[PDB]
Amino acid sequence: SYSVGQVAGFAGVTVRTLHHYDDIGLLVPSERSHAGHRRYSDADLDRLQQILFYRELGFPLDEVAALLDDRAHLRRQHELLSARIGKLQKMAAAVEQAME
Amino acid sequence: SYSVGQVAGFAGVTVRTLHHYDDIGLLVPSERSHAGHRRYSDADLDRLQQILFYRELGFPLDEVAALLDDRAHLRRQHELLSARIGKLQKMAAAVEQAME
DNA sequence: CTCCTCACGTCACGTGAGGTG
DNA sequence: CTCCTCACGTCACGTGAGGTG
Repeated sequence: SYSVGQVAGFAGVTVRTLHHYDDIGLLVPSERSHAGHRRYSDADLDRLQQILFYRELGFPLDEVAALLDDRAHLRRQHELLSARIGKLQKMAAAVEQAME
Repeated sequence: SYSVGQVAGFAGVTVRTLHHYDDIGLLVPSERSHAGHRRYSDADLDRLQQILFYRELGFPLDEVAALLDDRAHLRRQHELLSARIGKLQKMAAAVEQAME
């Protein structure tokens, strides 16, 4: 089980992000301490990677919730990255013609 | 000279975006009609492409203003796209190992 | 030092509210 | 039908405000 600081450090997100996702009901710690400090599990870490993945490809957090709550995500994750790589490649292609 | 509708259609941005960038002082029409309707020039269209470019690579609009107001942007624009293509390629690489 | 909960601020707009030729 | 200016709403948080072991 991991603290907000730990997970902030592992995922590379601010603690506030980890509070927000909790308040939203997108990512909710398994339990909290006798004091009330959050405890994230490995399940929660796996989950956070997925969240952060879809986030980086611009999915709004309502949709990210939906996507994640409907086993081969990997298929669509590959397709999205390929779409996006190709898009930038076309942009970068446009840059190279400008440089000529 | 072009209306907000026209430019909205050319750039593929909402009219509200074109109002916001005006209010911010990021993109300000050359003049307005006897009625007060905005008039964007070709200079303004060129400019909007740059804005929208840096926007897509996640630059906040204050920084986008700064970048654009300091002739070979193309150098840095290529470097950014290459960084980003490589990043996704690494992500997509991680996907392919997951699929094994 | 990191943990907390309120709670108001922010950035990039969205979305009507009511009025113009 | 698109143009307008206020002006309040929104999403994804940021950033103190004051209190805990």
